[PDB]
Amino acid sequence: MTQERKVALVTGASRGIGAAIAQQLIQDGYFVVGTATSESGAQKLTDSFGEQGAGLALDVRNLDEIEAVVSHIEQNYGPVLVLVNNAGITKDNLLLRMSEDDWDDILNIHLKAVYRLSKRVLKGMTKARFGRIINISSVVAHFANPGQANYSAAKAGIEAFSRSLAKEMGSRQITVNSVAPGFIATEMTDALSEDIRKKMSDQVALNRLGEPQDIANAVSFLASDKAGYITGTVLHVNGGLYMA
Amino acid sequence: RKVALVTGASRGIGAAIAQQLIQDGYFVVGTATSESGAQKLTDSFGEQGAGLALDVRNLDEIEAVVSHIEQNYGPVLVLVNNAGITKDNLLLRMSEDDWDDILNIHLKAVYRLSKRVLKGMTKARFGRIINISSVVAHFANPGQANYSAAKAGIEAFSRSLAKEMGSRQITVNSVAPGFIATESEDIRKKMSDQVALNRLGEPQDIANAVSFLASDKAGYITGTVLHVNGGLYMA
Amino acid sequence: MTQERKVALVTGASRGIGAAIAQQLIQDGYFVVGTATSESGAQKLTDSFGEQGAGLALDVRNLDEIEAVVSHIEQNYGPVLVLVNNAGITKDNLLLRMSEDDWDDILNIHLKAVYRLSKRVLKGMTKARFGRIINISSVVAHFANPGQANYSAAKAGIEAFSRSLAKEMGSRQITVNSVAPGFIATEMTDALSEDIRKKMSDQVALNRLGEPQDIANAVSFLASDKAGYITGTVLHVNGGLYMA
Amino acid sequence: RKVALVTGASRGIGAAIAQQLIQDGYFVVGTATSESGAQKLTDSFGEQGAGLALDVRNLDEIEAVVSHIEQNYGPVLVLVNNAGITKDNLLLRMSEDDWDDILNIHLKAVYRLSKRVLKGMTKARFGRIINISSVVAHFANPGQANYSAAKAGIEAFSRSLAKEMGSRQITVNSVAPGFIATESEDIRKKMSDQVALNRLGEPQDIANAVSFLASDKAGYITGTVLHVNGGLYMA
Ligand SMILES: NC(=O)C1=CN([C@@H]2O[C@H](COP(=O)(O)OP(=O)(O)OC[C@H]3O[C@@H](n4cnc5c(N)ncnc54)[C@H](OP(=O)(O)O)[C@@H]3O)[C@@H](O)[C@H]2O)C=CC1
Ligand SMILES: NC(=O)C1=CN([C@@H]2O[C@H](COP(=O)(O)OP(=O)(O)OC[C@H]3O[C@@H](n4cnc5c(N)ncnc54)[C@H](OP(=O)(O)O)[C@@H]3O)[C@@H](O)[C@H]2O)C=CC1
Ligand SMILES: NC(=O)C1=CN([C@@H]2O[C@H](COP(=O)(O)OP(=O)(O)OC[C@H]3O[C@@H](n4cnc5c(N)ncnc54)[C@H](OP(=O)(O)O)[C@@H]3O)[C@@H](O)[C@H]2O)C=CC1
Ligand SMILES: NC(=O)C1=CN([C@@H]2O[C@H](COP(=O)(O)OP(=O)(O)OC[C@H]3O[C@@H](n4cnc5c(N)ncnc54)[C@H](OP(=O)(O)O)[C@@H]3O)[C@@H](O)[C@H]2O)C=CC1
Repeated sequence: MTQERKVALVTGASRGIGAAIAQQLIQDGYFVVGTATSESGAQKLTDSFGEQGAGLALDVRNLDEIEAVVSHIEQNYGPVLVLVNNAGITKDNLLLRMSEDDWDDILNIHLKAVYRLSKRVLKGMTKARFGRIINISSVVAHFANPGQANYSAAKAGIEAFSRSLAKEMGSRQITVNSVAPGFIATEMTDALSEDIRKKMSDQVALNRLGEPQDIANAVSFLASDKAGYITGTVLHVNGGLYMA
Repeated sequence: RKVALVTGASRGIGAAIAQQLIQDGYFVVGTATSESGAQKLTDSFGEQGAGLALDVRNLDEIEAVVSHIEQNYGPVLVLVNNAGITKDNLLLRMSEDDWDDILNIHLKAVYRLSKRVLKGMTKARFGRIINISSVVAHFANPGQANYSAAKAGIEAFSRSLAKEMGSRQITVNSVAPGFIATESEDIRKKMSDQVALNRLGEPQDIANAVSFLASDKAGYITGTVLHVNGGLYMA
Repeated sequence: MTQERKVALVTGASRGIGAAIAQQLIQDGYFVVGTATSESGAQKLTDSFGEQGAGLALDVRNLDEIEAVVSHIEQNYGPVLVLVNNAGITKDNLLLRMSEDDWDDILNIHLKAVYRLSKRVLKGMTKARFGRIINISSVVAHFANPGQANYSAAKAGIEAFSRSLAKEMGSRQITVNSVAPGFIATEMTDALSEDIRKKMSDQVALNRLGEPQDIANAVSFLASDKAGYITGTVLHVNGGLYMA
Repeated sequence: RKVALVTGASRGIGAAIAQQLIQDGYFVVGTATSESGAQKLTDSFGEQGAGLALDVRNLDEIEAVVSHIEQNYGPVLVLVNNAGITKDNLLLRMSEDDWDDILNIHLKAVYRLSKRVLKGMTKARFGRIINISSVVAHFANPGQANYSAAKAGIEAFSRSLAKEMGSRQITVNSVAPGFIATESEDIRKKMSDQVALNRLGEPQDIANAVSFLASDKAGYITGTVLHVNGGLYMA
């Protein structure tokens, strides 16, 4: 077999925003490698992507796994020319109850992972004189939320990292951007009550929660030639929940 | 087709926006300051658009133009405020006329045209207002206090209006171009040296950003500034 | 008589924030000219300031009055070396009901006035190689409020103007800054209900409305030598209502 | 007197902050990475402060130092997180150690020390946490991705904590210095050319900003970044 499409890597593609991003990038014409934290989840991704992608197990907290996954992609499918850092979790707590592990795990899964994966894909993107690094941030990197000091610090750090890397890599036509979702309908919000979803949508100028596909549409735009002169920015997709 | 109105569509950014929105499937009314320019617009757009003369400083012309569009083509459901000029000067040499003309052509025009299209957009429960701003509304440039004030005002206006109209599914956004190629060689290099991507942009880059915002792919984006400056300024 | 103190001009000093600013600048050692829209209001200012200031009538919508007032100050008290643009009103309306006059009056009173007064005091500040221009903005130049498109546009324009002028005048050691108040207790908020003031304070991290003196303290800081390396900024004084 | 804790008070910005807070009426505990540096701090502060050795990378030392202050001087009611270093490199040459050390010394230290002082500030219904950031958290600089990420993270941390602690009248703010004179002549001119005020700043400018934020004159300011950069970067 042959693999002639440009390769996109989407971390945490099992569901919701990550799944929508991965499927959209497939529709756009990429060969998409998506990751999950378990081999079973990776196999589910393989099944969903069919012959235009692949699922791989990855814990983004571990440098050896990051390096092994990117090496596998390079050896089997091609250079990673679109990297979407989407994998994440939250470990919320007011600071007085935020443990060392609460802090470290979130910083490692979000910010350190962005540093490690971006560094690891630079050589191939430089070689191609083409690259897209698209980091999933959050509205709370801008509009502070009590109980999420770790998550907010990590996402804001990601945005500043992205500015630095955009400056370092711009001459090679590699763009580095962040997408900041607002209130997006996921399993989590599905689990909330109707009244609380209404409280949330009342804060949104467009008067509704967003959908994973809205984030996918933003990522797809940034990954395309239609955004070749956009780098070092935050693309806010929050329905007017936060305006800058 | 849905009707888009693009002011100052004669050349450069405006012309690229108008042509892209035609490609996207809109019927595009583009405007120029003269009947001759309007006719050239009509000729380029063919059966997918129309050219009209409009000085955006004049409220009567704004109302006549929008009424004409409503009577002949349909409600204005995409409004792109692109028309503009500069009258640069250090503040000590910036006259009342230099200030007022820039504020009127940019900010007042945005107020007047947005107000005039609200009714049709409200009826349709669909709308795109896309205002052309500038990097200098963020990264200040000596000699452009009037232009900078007007564009920043446009961005704040857009946030307020986005809040007012969001429930009706009308989005209001700004696109802020950086250094875009218009026409000065060693100086060009100075400009490109400030850009992370190490080159000047093209009108089509701005057209692509506007096309994105005007489409269903941006239906959950409102009240934002989309910077298209190659890393010249990073927010 | 003699007038040896540096001269500060505070527009709209009759009450609230402007009155607190004017009195604080007097306490700091300035000779303070404050303005009101009527001769009676100007006389009240003269009475409050005593022999360390003066009250003058000024409608900031009129260039001839601006030029006459600054000329009077220069001829009677000294060059305006601290300018605080505080005068203002609101004319709120959703855009569909916002008239041409609603728009124009607000833009003229806020933004055009800042342009005119700043331009008029530049020569004296340049001559002194010292200057402070301090523009009163608003949190709504950042956090959008429906019904205030004119006021928001004007204050945001003022902030951008201030950046431009800061760049133009920095070599002469003239600083140009804005102070953005949040919810400050004034006659207007006094006229609101207790329940609505509680609704407001609930949005504020510090859980209370501010006081005019908080704004005065910010202006006093920026006008002093303790802020000689601060220019082109917005100093937010809103108790955490809006964080940037 | 109320007790202020200033990390990295040996020289420059930290030393200026510590001396200014002494002048303001605080009892200042300043820290250094060695017992000798701590002794020099003790000597300079005299009867208005004390010097202690502290590596902010080590949680045990943080807890021992704050406990010692509580047992000997009083609750820490002003915390200034100033200690830091740089380990610059383009990302392709930035090692895991270069990244981790900077993140730990800046951001992790801010998390740990802020957490450790919350109880005393909550009891007093008074507190000032003032974190030293940098212009490069806003205006990116090649080679400083780690430093930039850490300082931006500190600013977002500060906003979150300001929301958590505001009801108790504890403010949490950042001060972002620009180009501040430390120690390279024609290059100095390049730096000053980027500054609207056309000169490098001094440590005392940063001390003045911190002194303002730590005082009653800033009791309604929380969750902000106070830029002190002479117009190098305008927000
Ligand atoms: N959800 C929302 O409403 C919002 C989300 N965001 C951000 O967008 C992204 C999407 O969030 P969400 O849609 O909630 O994604 P989900 O929480 O729905 O699923 C998260 C994904 O991350 C993966 N993941 C979790 N921990 C690790 C790890 N240690 N190593 C590798 N992969 C891991 C999971 O793998 P597995 O499937 O095996 O668990 C899963 O694929 C996140 O970065 C989040 O911060 C921002 C704003 C709003
Ligand atoms: N060009 C650039 O590099 C950058 C431009 N921008 C902004 O992008 C937009 C496009 O810039 P640019 O392409 O230079 O366009 P201009 O600002 O030069 O605008 C020219 C167009 O506007 C029309 N126009 C001028 N005055 C009026 C008026 N009073 N009423 C109606 N139409 C008027 C002209 O009509 P006619 O053809 O008849 O003269 C022409 O179609 C502007 O808002 C500009 O400020 C932002 C940053 C960079
Ligand atoms: N009040 C608040 O809570 C907030 C206020 N601000 C801003 O801070 C400033 C203070 O607002 P506020 O405290 O309400 O001041 P007030 O509304 O209490 O009084 C306003 C002052 O402005 C003067 N004024 C009004 N129109 C004119 C005019 N055309 N020419 C000259 N002077 C005029 C009045 O003069 P006279 O006394 O003769 O009427 C009065 O002195 C304003 O710029 C406002 O936008 C921002 C955020 C919150
Ligand atoms: N200096 C400048 O131009 C600018 C600096 N900044 C920031 O302002 C702050 C001050 O900068 P600068 O004056 O250069 O200070 P540094 O970043 O050089 O910090 C030096 C001080 O921190 C101490 N320190 C270093 N490592 C540790 C550690 N692991 N644990 C505890 N203390 C430590 C040093 O102790 P010892 O004396 O024992 O070595 C010394 O007191 C920093 O956060 C800096 O990043 C921001 C922008 C501009």
